[PDB]
Amino acid sequence: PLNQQSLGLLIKERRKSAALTQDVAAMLCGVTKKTLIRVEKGEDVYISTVFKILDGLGIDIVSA
Amino acid sequence: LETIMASPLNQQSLGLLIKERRKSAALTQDVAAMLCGVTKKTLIRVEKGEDVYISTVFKILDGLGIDIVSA
Repeated sequence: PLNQQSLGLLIKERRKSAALTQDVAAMLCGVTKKTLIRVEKGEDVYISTVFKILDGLGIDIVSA
Repeated sequence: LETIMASPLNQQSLGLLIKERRKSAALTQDVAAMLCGVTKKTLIRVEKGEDVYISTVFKILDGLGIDIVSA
């Protein structure tokens, strides 16, 4: 089960697996690089931002 | 709810998931909010799919025993 930190790590791993820099990923997800960095580090942001990033990187989350 | 869980979550269906889980546990919004350590207003916002900080959502998911995972 995900928490705020492991969600960030998931996003980071998915981004790296897709061979995307933070700049390109940020551009693709429609957020600033700073914001993506915040999210990957597990720092607090609005849920909408997280969904923008999950959507942009093609990461699906579901109920266990 | 069986449609929600059968798909990847978005901001709205997450709220609906929370709502249905709360209802299945026979909890009012007041009691659930108390259990999750948030105000009723905040829980209502989350159930309606309105924007809040992710930490709040995790507080609510934890309090209601809802686990989310990567698909």
